[PDB]
Parts: sequence; C-alpha cells; structure tokens
Amino acid sequence: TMQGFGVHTSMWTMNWDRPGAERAVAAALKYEVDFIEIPMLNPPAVDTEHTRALLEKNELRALCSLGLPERAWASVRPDAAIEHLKVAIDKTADLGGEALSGVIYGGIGERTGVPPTEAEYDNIARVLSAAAKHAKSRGIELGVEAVNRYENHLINTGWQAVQMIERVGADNIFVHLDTYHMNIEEKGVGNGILDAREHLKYIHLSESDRGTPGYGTCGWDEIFSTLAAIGFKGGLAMESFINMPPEVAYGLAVWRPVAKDEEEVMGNGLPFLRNKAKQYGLI
Amino acid sequence: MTMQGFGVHTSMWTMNWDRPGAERAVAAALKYEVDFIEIPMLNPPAVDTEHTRALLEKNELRALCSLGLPERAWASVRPDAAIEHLKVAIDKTADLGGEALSGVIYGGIGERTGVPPTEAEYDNIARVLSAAAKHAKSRGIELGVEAVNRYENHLINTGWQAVQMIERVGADNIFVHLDTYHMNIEEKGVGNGILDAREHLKYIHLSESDRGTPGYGTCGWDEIFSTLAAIGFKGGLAMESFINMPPEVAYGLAVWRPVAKDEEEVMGNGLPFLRNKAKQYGLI
Amino acid sequence: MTMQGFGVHTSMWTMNWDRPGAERAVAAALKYEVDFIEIPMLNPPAVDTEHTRALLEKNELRALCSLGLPERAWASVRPDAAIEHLKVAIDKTADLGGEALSGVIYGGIGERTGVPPTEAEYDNIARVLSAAAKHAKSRGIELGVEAVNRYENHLINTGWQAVQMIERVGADNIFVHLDTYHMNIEEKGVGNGILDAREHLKYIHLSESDRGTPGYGTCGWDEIFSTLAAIGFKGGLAMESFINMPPEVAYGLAVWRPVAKDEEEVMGNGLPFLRNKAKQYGLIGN
Amino acid sequence: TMQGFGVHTSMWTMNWDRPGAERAVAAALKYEVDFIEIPMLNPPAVDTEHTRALLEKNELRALCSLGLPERAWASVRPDAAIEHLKVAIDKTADLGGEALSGVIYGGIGERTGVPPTEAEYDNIARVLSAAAKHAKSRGIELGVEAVNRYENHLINTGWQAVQMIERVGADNIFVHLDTYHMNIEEKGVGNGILDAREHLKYIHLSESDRGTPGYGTCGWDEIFSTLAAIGFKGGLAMESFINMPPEVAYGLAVWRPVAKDEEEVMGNGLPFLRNKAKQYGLIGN
Ligand SMILES: O=C(CO)[C@@H](O)[C@@H](O)[C@H](O)CO
Ligand SMILES: O=C(CO)[C@@H](O)[C@@H](O)[C@H](O)CO
Ligand SMILES: [Mg+2]
Ligand SMILES: [Mg+2]
Ligand SMILES: [Mg+2]
Ligand SMILES: [Mg+2]
Repeated sequence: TMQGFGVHTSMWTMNWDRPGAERAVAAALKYEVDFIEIPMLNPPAVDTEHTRALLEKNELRALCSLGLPERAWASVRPDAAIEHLKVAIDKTADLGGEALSGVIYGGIGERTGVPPTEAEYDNIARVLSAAAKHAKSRGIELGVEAVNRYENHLINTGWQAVQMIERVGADNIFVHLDTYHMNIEEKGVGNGILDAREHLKYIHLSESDRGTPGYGTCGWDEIFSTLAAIGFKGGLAMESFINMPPEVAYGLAVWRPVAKDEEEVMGNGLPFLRNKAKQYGLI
Repeated sequence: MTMQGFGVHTSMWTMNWDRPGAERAVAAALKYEVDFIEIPMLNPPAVDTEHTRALLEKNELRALCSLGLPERAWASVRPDAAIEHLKVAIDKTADLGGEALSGVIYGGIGERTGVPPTEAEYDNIARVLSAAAKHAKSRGIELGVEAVNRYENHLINTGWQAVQMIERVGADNIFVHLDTYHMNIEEKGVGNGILDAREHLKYIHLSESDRGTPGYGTCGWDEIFSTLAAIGFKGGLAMESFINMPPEVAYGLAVWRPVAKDEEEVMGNGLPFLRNKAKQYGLI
Repeated sequence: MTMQGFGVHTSMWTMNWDRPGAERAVAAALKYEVDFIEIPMLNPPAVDTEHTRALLEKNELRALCSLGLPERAWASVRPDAAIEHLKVAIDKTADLGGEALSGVIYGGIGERTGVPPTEAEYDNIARVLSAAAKHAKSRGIELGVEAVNRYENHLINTGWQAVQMIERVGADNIFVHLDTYHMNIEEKGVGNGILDAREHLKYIHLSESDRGTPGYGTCGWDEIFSTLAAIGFKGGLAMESFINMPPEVAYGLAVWRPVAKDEEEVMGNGLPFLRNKAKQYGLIGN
Repeated sequence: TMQGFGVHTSMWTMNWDRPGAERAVAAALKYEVDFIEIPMLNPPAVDTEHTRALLEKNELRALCSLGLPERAWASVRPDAAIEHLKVAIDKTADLGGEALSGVIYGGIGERTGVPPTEAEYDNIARVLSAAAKHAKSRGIELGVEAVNRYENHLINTGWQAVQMIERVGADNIFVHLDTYHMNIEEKGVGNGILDAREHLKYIHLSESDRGTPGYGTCGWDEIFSTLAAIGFKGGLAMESFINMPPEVAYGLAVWRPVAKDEEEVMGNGLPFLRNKAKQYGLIGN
C-alpha cells in the first residue's frame, strides 16, 4: 500500500548502521518525502528497533530492498537464497517495513551467455514461493524488480516479471519497475508499465544515466501519462547513484560521476518528478 | 458507436461527398485496407444516402460522418438554426449507414469573441446538443464532440472541457472526439487530453502537428499510443491529413502552404507509422 | 542585438506597459535574476520612456521591445501607415534603452486574408522593413522578425519563411526570432526551424505549447536545446507565458483560459527547467 | 568516406563465412543500401577474395567492425592487441573494406571492476598509434566506437572517444557513435553528437533494445536534428542483433529476440530512418 513519493536512501547510506539510518531519515525529512527505501546489504547487522522508532517518530513509511549475493543466487543455489531471504524478510518486518523488493530472485552479475531456461526459472519460482509464504507470515509483501540485460539475464521486462508472478502463484508478490532499466529493455517505455499493470505497485524513477531525473533520455511524459492511465497508486521512488559508496558504485558499472553533486540531483530532479506527478494527476 | 480499428478521414480524396467523390473515397479506403471511413458532410442535403449505403455495405466498410456548423447556424448564438442543421445531418448520417455524427457539431470553425467562453454560450450549446442527441437516439446513432484548438473555436478546446459539456448535456449517446493536432496545442502534456476524456473517448484523429505526415512532426506519438492502450481504448483510430484538400476548404483551415509533398509521402509513410505504433502498444 | 542570457516577456507580470506595470515587472524580474526583459510596444505614445529607462538602469536590466502591428497599419496592405507606426515604435524603444524591436513587425497578430500570402503582400512588407531597418539603424537598434503560427499570421510562419524575408529585404540589422510555441505547430520537426534560421537567429521565445510552464507541455525541449547548442546559438533565451494578456493583441493570441496557476508557478518551475537544459546542453553562456 | 545508409550484417548472418557473406550481400541489395558492415571477429576464417568479388559485383561498399578478444585487450595486453589489429586491418583491406571500427580498443564485455586508469589509457593509446600507422599502410581508417558501461569500462561517451583520439594524435582515427549506447551513456543523446562533432564519421542508428528503429526509447528527432545541425556526412548504419556473432554474444547480452525477424526490422526500421534523414535534411538526402 506504499503511496506517494519516496527516495532510495543509497544517496546518503548504503550501510544501514546507526549513523547511516539517522542520516537517511534526516535527508528524508529535508526533502519531505512520504517513505524511504532501505537497502539491506547486510541484513543480520540491521538494528531493527532503532529504525522502527525512527520511522514511527518521524511518521515515515519504509520498505527494504536487496539483491542476492552470489553465494545465494536463486537460479542455482535456491536453498541458500531461501535462507538469505528469510533473514531479510524478518529484518524488514521487524524494523517496520512493508515490503522487501529488488533483485530478490537473483543477483547483479548473473549471466550464462544463453537465454534463461526453465530449470533456472523453476529454481527461482521455488525460492519465491518459500519467501512469499515467509513474508506473508510476517505481514509484508515481496517486490520483483525487473533489471536490464547486463545485470541479470532472467527478469528484464515487465512482462517477464509478470510471468514469474504467475508461475509462483502467490498474492503478496508485486512488480517493481525502474525507469533506467525500462529505458533499455521496454519496446517503448510505457509498455513495461502496460504489461505490468495488474501487479505494478512500485517504480524507481531514475534517469537513463542514473543522474538527475529530467535530464537524460527517459521519456518522462510517456512514463507519467501511462502511470496515471493505469491508475497507479503505488510508490514513486526516486533513485540516483550520486554519492554512492565507491565499491557499491563500481559493482553497478559506475565508472565516472553520474551528476555534479546531491544539490544538482535532488535540487533539480525531485522537483521535476514531483511536478510531473502533479501534471499528470498522480499527486 | 462501436467503431473500431483504423480508418481515414476522406478529405484526402473527397470533401464534396457527391457520387464520384464517394466512389473515389471508398476506392482509397480499399487500397489502404482500412476498417472505416469518416465522411465529411459540407452540405448534408445533397448527400445520396442510398448510393453511399450500398457502397459501404458492398465493400464491408463502416462509416461515420463529421461536420462543423456554418456561421448561419453556430450553436452558441443561433441554436434554433443549429438544431435544424444538425437534424438534417443526423438523418443523412443514419440513412447512409453511418454510426455517428462527430466533429465541431457544437459550434463552427471561426468562432471567437475575444473573451473566455460564457455560461450563456454554453447554455445555448447544451440546448442544441440535447436536442441533437435526442434526434440521433431516435435514428440509432451517436454524436461526437471534437475538441479543437483555441484559434478555431473558443468554446471546447480540451478533453476536460469536452467532458464537462457532455456532463452538462446528460445524454448517453454523446462521446468525446480528440485530435492529436489540436491536443498538441491545447493539452498540458498530450496524454492529459486522453486521461481527462477517458470515460467518454470513442474516437481520435491521428494527425501530425503540421497536418502533414504522422510520425514526422512534433506530436508525441509514444505518449499518445501508450496512453490510449493504458485507458483500454477500443474506439476509432482515424488518420487525418490535410494533403490534397480542395483549396477553399484548406484556406478556411489556415493552410497557407503545402502540408506535405503528396499523398504518397503522407499515406505511404504516415499510415504504416500509425499502424506500427498501434501494434507496438497493443491497440492493434 | 547582443542580447544573451535569459529574459522574460513582461506579460508574465503586467497587462500593459504603463508606469505601475513597469514598476511591477522590473521588480519581479529582479527576484528571478534574469538578464533582460522584453517590453511590448503596443501603444508607443503611451510609454513613459524616461521612467522605464531609469528602472532598467537602476536594476541593471537590459531590454528589447516587441509588437504586432495594428490593423490600421498592417504592412501587407497599408505599408505607408506601417512605416510610420514602426518609426514611432522604434523611437520609443530606442528612447527607453531597448536594444531591438522584434515580434510581428511585418503584420498583425491575428492577421489573415483568408487565402495564401501573395507576392504583392511580401513586396509591400519588404519595402516597409527596408524603411524601418534604415530608421532602426539611425537610432542604434536592430529589428527582429518573429515567425508565428498560421492562425496568428498568414505571411511568415516558419524559420525558412522568416529567413527568406530577411534575405529579400537585404538589410544588415534584421535578425530572425523564433518561438517554440509557434514552431510546435509550424515546423516539420521543431529543430528544422532552428536549422533553417541558423544564420540569422538571434532570439528565441522558449514558450510552452499551451503558453504555460516550459517543461510541462508538448514542446520537444531536448531537441530544441540540442539543436541550439549545435548551431552555436549565442542570443537571447526569453520566456513567454500569457499570465497577463495585453488587450490590443488578446483577440489574436487566443488565451481563453489560464495558461497556468500564476506567475510564481511559471517562473518557479519553468525558468529552472530552461536554465537547467541550457546548462545540460552546454549552451554558450552557461 | 562512408556515405549513405548501411547495415551491420548481424541483420542477416551470424558469422562472416562464405554462405553468410552470400546471404547478407543478397539481402543488402534487396534493400538498396549503400554499404554493409562486416564483423571481423575471426580474421583467419574470412575468405577475402570471395567477399571482395561479391562487393564489387554488387556495387556495394563495406567496412569491418570488431571487439578485441580477451587474449588481446589493448588495455592490459597491448602487444597482443597490436598483433591482432594488424591481422584484422590486413583482412579488412583485402576484402575491400574501407575502415575497421567498433571496440578496437578493448573487449565487448570488458570490465576490471573499477574505473579506468591512466595506465590503461596509456596502453590503448600506444596500441591505437601503432594500429593507426598500419591502417594507413593499407589505406584504411580506424574507428573508435563508444559503448555503454556494461560492455566496456574505458570509452563510453562521445567526449571520452574524442579524448582518446586527441591523445593518439593520428589523422586516420574517427569517432563512431551508437544510439543504443548513447541512450544509456549520454546526458541527453544529442550531447554525444555535439561532443564528437569534430571527429564523428559513423553512427549506428540502433534502437534502445537493439530492435526496430523508431519503436523503442531512443530520441530520434533529437538525434537527427543534431546530426543535421553539425553537418554530419558520414555513414548511417543499422545495427540489430537478429543474428548474434558467437564471439561477442556474452558481452552483447541479447537473451531474447530483439524483434520478430529481419523483415520486420528492415521493412519498418530502414524506411523510418531514411524518412527521418530526409525530414531533417541530412547531407546526402
Ligand atoms: O509569440 C508571439 C506571437 O503570438 C509574441 O512574441 C509576439 O506577438 C509578442 O507578444 C509581441 O506582441
Ligand atoms: O554496438 C556495438 C557494441 O555493443 C557494435 O557496434 C560492435 O560490437 C560491433 O558490432 C563489433 O561487433
Ligand atoms: Mg532500481
Ligand atoms: Mg480533427
Ligand atoms: Mg513569441
Ligand atoms: Mg554499435
């Protein structure tokens, strides 16, 4: 039921330790967002009580996201993926999060060199069924983020994400789209939204170069008009890679700055997105 | 009006719907393999309804008709004459096998007071459209209200204004008719016209921003088609270009120079572009 | 002229260029840190040039003027009346410190014969603009010819037509003025107007497709800004949004409903957008 | 001097073997393009005089493209890279090709895990200088194609490619842009064209998902307006991986069909692109 505008906290914190959480919440207040997305690079280390109290005091909602580490890629090590996800689901639920989303079906860097196979998808479906039931037991939902061909060869489009949701058969898994990935993957950016429309509950609003929304190659008018047209009432989450911790950035093929500074990205990008949301009547 | 698929406004071959003109237009429709034609009715009384009916039926073609009111019958100021004009056009549309009368049926090209539209004007329009809608209902057809840009008419320029008139009238057989060329000027983001009209949108003119070749101008086609798909549009996708319009009609529409090279450019590049986009975004 | 940087057509802030309106406009221009304002020259005898000049120099603002000709002086058909009107307008522009007189200086906003333009009309215009260009030269200012859409004028609608008139007149102090709202209607791909006009282009109205807030309509801004960067554009970038409507051109401009909530929404959201695009595409001066 | 429209032959054949050359040249003539772009991925395996005969016979021009294999990535193994490029240059010359372009400076799929270093660019520059001399020896030019961050970590933007061209100092190396790559890397697609304007001689007009141009997220009006604005006069080349050369498949990451078939891409994409070139008055159209 995540609604309104939010921010992926990577711009201030990929390490969700005590000072990092305080720093991200502080930013969230400064930009008057409705929610934050909390990356969980190391779920066991998260202080759930601190974060809960922070979200409650500051009347902020949250969800969490991750991508599977290689020791636990679901396509090939599903039992370890289930174990990794159960820990992340519990931490998410305990800190007050409403969903765990992201690359929860695999990891950044998976690539076999040939098309995804039924054996791989079978393993993913088994992992997501296990994890969805655990999520349900803690009262949260799972999100599946479609990412571009280079990061993962399994779920790149909204239509692929929907197929996996159908193969799993749960009711608490939604699609999570990201405009930067859709800019590469969708045959017309609106088609990712169209194909996912029955399951789309969250979208990363990111520019085509991970810099400043409004200043790249994404078709924002098409994106926003199509979200309004399908009655999108889910989470509008700004994602930019500015000020990413270096080794995490290098993991995402950031070889060079995506933008001048946080003042360019947040000062120009959030108003652009909020303005478009008002323009097309998502508010 | 259940009109569906692709069609063409026949102005590229005929603005005078006489006997050879109707045959010329139907011949074009077959060549480009469209599902329906839009028949301009510049002079409704002169239309041979039986000839056109037979032609549509024999060739498996659907149709609607469209018009703008002449000044002697602008509805905002001369509603009684507007009603009389529309009744004749509605009867001719139904009798030729048409499923709707659409267009600038609420006023005319060239209305302008210099100030915002007034409630008195809208009251006269609503009375005309209510009378016309009743008459259309009795003949089994629907009416369409085409939003046009600020310079052609000062009364209905956006999808949201068109929906407000439909609500003011309260009929069930009036729909909205959008035109990408007018939306390109009037809508605050072109998809917003579709969004605002979504509960009433049954027909759209796919026209380029300069009235030339769709795909080669300033209209935002991906937003247009994505948004049509996203609202589940299943109405008429009608191509409109001003290529080869008769001069007098063209001058009345502010065509001061060619909109395109020739029909081969317009139909040969523009129709495939639009069919391709329709398939791309799943309207097909 | 040498106009560079960002400016605003003063309809953003006032309906007429009277003394209180000039006060209100210059004060608003200062809270946005623009480099110049564009002042309508619709009632030349009514402009208090000493008052305006003092305001401009005090607040270190540059200016130019624009107009459309009234029907009594449409150059198409009443060229001698047009020469006289333009001479008065030029003098007032020069007097108040403005650096150019631009816009629809060749005809009316809302001018239309009902038929395509003729050589007789273009010949009259050329004669008027030659005479007007000599008088501008005598007062130290330039003239601009703005292409406007088919519904506002039937004579010059595209960058290519504007350049053809500039080359027909053969003056050296007349430049082309484009407007993205008009190009959105007239140009077969918006960048083509910029390309066609590139050798004479010194000024552009960055106006949204519905005269509203730039960034929130149907104009193709990335194409516009990339093409302006590519041709080396170095002239004025001016906003034009009819928050207020000068009465003498209201009928031709056809703003029958609000273009935007208010001046704060257009300047607060549109100017940053435009400045940010100019910097994104590396526009000379940024 | 490549002018007009051409097609990268992955449109029609996976490998440039003898039957693939015959099938690609036949299709190229059916669509009346001016040139084809031939992958030079296994130089020893190319039958040059067979291809040369086909090209001359069918009044077709050609250039070659490649990415370097890991054994000869210029950034880490510069001497192997020089040797490999000389072999590829000689074969491109022998078959009548007029340039060797693409990722001639590195691998399709090359990544260290960290940003590029000066040591890497120093090696590439040395490689390209030597390669440029030998290309001149055989009378062809070299092209440097910027590719997106996921295929190479070294040259990703028009401005980076120009910086390497200025560093090497050679007269006969041009910049090669790709709209699919610029869709990801350029901060506004036209900026890649603007940044590379002094050296830009070749452009891949490739849709954002490698499918049919005109049916993705590439900003074609911006692309074509800016090309006209800078006076682009070089080659306009389609690139759609209907067929996937085996040696670069892992790096190009085409895991599902980019389009129905080569008829859909050529039948819809090429007229779209020819029509835009005419619309914006591109020199040669
Ligand atoms: O864009 C236009 C025409 O509609 C304007 O620049 C000029 O008419 C100025 O408003 C001069 O009055
Ligand atoms: O766009 C690209 C790289 O992704 C291609 O031009 C090159 O890889 C050449 O085709 C060489 O294979
Ligand atoms: Mg994301
Ligand atoms: Mg229409
Ligand atoms: Mg203007
Ligand atoms: Mg390429």
